[PDB]
Amino acid sequence: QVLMDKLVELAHQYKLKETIQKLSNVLQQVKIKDYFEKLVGFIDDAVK
Repeated sequence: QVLMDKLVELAHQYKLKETIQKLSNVLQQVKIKDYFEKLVGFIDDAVK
């Protein structure tokens, strides 16, 4: 019981959820639509 409780406390000390959330927040701020437009332009150039 003590082992499990201390493991739970240690895991919650790091708070992996906060790190994942921060990474997700930064991920959205990149200009993704520019990349999508560039891909569309490449395929359009190929078709043309």
